[PDB]
Amino acid sequence: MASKLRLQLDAHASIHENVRRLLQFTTSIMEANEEGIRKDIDSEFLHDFRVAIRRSRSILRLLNGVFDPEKTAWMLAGLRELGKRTNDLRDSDVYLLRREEYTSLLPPSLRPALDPFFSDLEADKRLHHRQFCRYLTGREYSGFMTSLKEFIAEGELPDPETAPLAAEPTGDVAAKTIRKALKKVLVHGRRTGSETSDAELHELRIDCKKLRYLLEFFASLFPPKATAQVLRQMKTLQDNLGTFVDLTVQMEFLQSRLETIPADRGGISEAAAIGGLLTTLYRKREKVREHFHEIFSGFDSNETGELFDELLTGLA
Amino acid sequence: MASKLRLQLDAHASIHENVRRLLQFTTSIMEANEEGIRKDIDSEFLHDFRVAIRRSRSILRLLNGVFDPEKTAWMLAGLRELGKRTNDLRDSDVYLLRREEYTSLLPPSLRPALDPFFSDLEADKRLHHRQFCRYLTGREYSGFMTSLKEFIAEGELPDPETAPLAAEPTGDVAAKTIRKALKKVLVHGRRTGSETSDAELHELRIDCKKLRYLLEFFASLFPPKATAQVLRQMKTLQDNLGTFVDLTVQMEFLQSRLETIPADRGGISEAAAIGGLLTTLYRKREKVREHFHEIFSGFDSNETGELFDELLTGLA
Amino acid sequence: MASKLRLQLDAHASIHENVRRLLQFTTSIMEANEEGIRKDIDSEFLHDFRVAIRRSRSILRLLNGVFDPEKTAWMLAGLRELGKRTNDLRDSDVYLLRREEYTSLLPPSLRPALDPFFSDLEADKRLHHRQFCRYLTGREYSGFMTSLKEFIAEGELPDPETAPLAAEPTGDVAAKTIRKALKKVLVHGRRTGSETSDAELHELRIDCKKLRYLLEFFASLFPPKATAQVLRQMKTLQDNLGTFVDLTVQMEFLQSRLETIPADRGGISEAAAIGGLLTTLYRKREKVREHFHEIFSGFDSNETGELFDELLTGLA
Amino acid sequence: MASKLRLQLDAHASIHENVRRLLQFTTSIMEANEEGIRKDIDSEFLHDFRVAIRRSRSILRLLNGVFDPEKTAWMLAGLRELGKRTNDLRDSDVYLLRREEYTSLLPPSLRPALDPFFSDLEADKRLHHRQFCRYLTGREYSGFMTSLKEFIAEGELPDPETAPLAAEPTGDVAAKTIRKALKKVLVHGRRTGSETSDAELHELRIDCKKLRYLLEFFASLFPPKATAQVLRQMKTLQDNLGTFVDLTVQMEFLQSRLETIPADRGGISEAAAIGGLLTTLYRKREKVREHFHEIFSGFDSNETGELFDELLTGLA
Repeated sequence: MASKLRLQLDAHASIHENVRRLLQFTTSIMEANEEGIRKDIDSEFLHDFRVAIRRSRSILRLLNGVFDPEKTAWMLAGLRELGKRTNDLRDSDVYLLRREEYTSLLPPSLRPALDPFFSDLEADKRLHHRQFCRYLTGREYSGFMTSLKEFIAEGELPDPETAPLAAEPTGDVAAKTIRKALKKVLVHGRRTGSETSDAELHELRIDCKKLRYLLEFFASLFPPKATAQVLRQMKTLQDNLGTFVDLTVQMEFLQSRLETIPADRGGISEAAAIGGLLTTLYRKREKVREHFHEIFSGFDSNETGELFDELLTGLA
Repeated sequence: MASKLRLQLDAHASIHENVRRLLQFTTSIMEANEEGIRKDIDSEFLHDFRVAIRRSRSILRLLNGVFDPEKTAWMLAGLRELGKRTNDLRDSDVYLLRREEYTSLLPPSLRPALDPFFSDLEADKRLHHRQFCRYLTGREYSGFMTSLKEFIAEGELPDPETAPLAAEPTGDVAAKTIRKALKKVLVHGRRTGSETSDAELHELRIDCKKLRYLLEFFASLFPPKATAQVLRQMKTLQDNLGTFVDLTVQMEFLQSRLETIPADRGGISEAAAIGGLLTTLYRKREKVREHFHEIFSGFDSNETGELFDELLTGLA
Repeated sequence: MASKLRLQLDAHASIHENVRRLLQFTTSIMEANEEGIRKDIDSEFLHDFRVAIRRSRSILRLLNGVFDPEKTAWMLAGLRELGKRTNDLRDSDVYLLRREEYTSLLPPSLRPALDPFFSDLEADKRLHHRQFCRYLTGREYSGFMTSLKEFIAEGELPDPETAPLAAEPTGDVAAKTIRKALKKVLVHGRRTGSETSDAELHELRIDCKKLRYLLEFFASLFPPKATAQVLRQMKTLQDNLGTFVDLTVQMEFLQSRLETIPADRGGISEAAAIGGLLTTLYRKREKVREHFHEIFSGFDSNETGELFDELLTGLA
Repeated sequence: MASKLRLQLDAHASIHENVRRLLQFTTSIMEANEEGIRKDIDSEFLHDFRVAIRRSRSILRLLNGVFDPEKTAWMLAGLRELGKRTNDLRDSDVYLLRREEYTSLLPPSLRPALDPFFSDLEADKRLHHRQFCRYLTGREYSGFMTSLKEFIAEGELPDPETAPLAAEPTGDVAAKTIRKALKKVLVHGRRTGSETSDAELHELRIDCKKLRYLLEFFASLFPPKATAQVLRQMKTLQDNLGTFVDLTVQMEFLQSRLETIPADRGGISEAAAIGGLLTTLYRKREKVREHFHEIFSGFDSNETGELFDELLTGLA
């Protein structure tokens, strides 16, 4: 319930006012999810907490200059540290949720060796849940969140010589940053020759995310159909890049677990099961890679250019 | 924004009161989505409209006896007719959204023959959108929705001899129907021998949906972690059955389009492209079928039984 | 050059005479391949040596009763022992030949862990080659082969009360055993319901091999087109069963290697690579299993019945 | 029985003498297969006939200069025309043999539409068999084969100024052409960047075939183990290129049939079935393409260089 909600923004208000409203929104989502994290109700609470952090940090970087550099660095560092504090707990949840999926991919002879693997994930989950709850109930977290909400409540415009973007009308900044983000997707996707490297796809996934975040933040400035059509136009490409990277992340996680499997007889069976998963995910990922070129060429169309022009029409 | 929202229910109120609150909720979602359907903002509006209808009808059947038989039949028939009125428009949206996905599956030589296919879908979409908007702005729709909201606002309990379930406490009905729905999933899944037929999987998908709908309707009666854990336990199985049936539905749609392709030279190329999609979806669906047995056996576990017992503890 | 060569048989000679000509043929192929085995020229020499053994043993069992029971048991036991003596050497050759195939299936991160695996196979190959060459140059092998060629050169018919089939005309025995072998394929394939178990497919593969061996042994008794058409009719089914079992055998080999991987850190990486291969072969094998029912139903046709009738016409 | 047979060559005889022995061999295989083609016993007879033609033409081009230019052109043109005369008949046989394979790939709903497709192939087969038998029994074929065997029986060395290679010792020509063919595989495979184009793979398949043909022609000049090891080293790469091109050829055949399917209602169903096959073969071919880079890099190794050096040692 964090990526599905939109703000009502005034296109004529300063970008400073509207980014502060964004951060009031995302910090409210953070705090609203603490109780569910603490009570370990469901994995979705930590996920929305993380989504709010990630969108906050990404917009703060895209709109660098709306706030003073010191305050910007401070918000980015505290939010980065907070997100990193959730990584181990988030990993435990995600791979536990994949247990039956992963088990079904393997031969029957290799399925039992995953049981100790998942029991160890459950033990990790309890450890990292306790650790992150002490963090959440701690003064250092309380202090950062209190300072952050106080700062974003400060409506006075910053020094324009150190925060040059702050006083700019929201519509102007939206037009300029969305055009910039679109150009970055198109240029980078066109640069993607035949090699279709891991690095290129990883970057382009982030390029598309930045574009999406901007569209969702500024949605209320545009006719709703126009925003919705641009988001739809991006979806197949984003799904291809997202699955490619997600499979990469899963393979990186499983590879790191191989490095710390016990070097003994029970480890051998677990290693074979983990190798089976790595290999199957690898094969899946190469099929996804095979489709990237067509899907991007279909995105890089005249209709796509026209839809962004129709979106941004009448802005400067 | 219809499948993600939960009601606050009183476990001690009559089931009649709480099912009326369900229907006030689902009808409100219906009406809230009319404007977006009419303005053709995005496909999600019709989807949530349909989800609200489908969950309303399914709960009304699961809880047959909360309302008088004539009123029950009337609500089911009007909601069925309303849903069926959305089918053609919904199909146009869904297969248009699949355009780049479908195009990427085919050899380059067959991709161009899909362009007239999708232009014809777009023409269908405009036709069915105009037709469904005249329906939405019509007196017959207005009249049904007005009568339905008036009926669900009538708080007097019905004749217990013709609506025997109405006066029952909500907690009792929840316990009995969730246990019944769970038993139906387990029995039917165990009956699924090696043949793993289309009919068996289609039925079991509906069995799982009924169970899920009941859990989501009655969620607020239980500790949140307990509800969330039961829903998570079901997810991999539901995803397997859901993909199996969804691929079936897509194949049935593409098969019906083959029957009406023009019997001429341009039709030949389109038919080859449609055959390529049918065949590829078929191959995907058989791999999904291959995983059903393992995924169900993993669902049909002692932990699953224990979680439902913990969910329903203290109820009768 | 053992499975591709046919004998010229006289349909009116006794089956005893013609099975002795078969065994003179297969033993000649055995001896002709010794030099290439000894000089380790290529893997094909041991393969043809094994093919000749396997076809000899299988026909001896199918035509039980052409020879006295003691001589039959003696030939079967000596040929079985000889074949088993080639298994380790044959395995080394086969999996060494699969090295690049296997390496290409794995993620880059798992490919290096196969290098010690294949170096150990090469060491095994040299060991088992030396062992089997001492065997080949030994008196015990020389003695068995000398006794076997002397026995098959003995043209006197055996005691008909202990070898009741020996004096039967070749055409009669061909007709009866080919019809019996065909019925066994059809019955067993029809018994294969939806479970399509490993045991059923393993058996049916052998049923088809026995039928093929009989057709190839008795080929010269029939019009060449008729034999060739029956063999072609069987091919797709035999290829499906053959790949199914071959993948099973490869998985069994890789599973046995997992059991003896060192329980230490270098073993962990090798185990992951072996698990990746096992899993990928497993997935391939389930797709092959998925096609069995259609392929068998296509073999179990009226045309197939008619072709065998045309093959055997005029015989009793 | 044409690609499996080797000549005994004298390394010190002129290349002219030994290429004439090659052509006596390949023409003998051609004539030996006429009867089986005429009686339509099995598809293998036309296949070996074609293999003999293809290897004859390829060696004649690789060793251009062993014969006078006019005689070389004459042999190449007559052999090319003869091979082309077999193409339609060969296609009928090959796709008829694929009937059950192709049928098993398709959804049940599309399988019946292939029956008229294969009945039409059978009708084509009978047509092209009758046509090619009139050709085989004709004076024009008889005359060419008589002239060809007379020419290859002419042992006098040709004019060295117009056939400069003829008098060269066989060992020298073998060393030079095998080294040249190997370099051409390695250079072209290394030039294959990430694009891995259809053209590049098609060419490299032919590069590998030329190398293989030379090794098999000159096999008896080298220690048998050395030849066998070089052929084994090439096998996985040749299998990858061979499957890639074979799938391409099958797709080209099915694409050409789409162009001539009747533009009417029965054609629509057949087109969908053909499109399903095209698409499935396409997907298979892209997976094969995905493995090319690894398989080639494994072939392009130090061991491969060393094995060719050991093969050619002591030659100039």
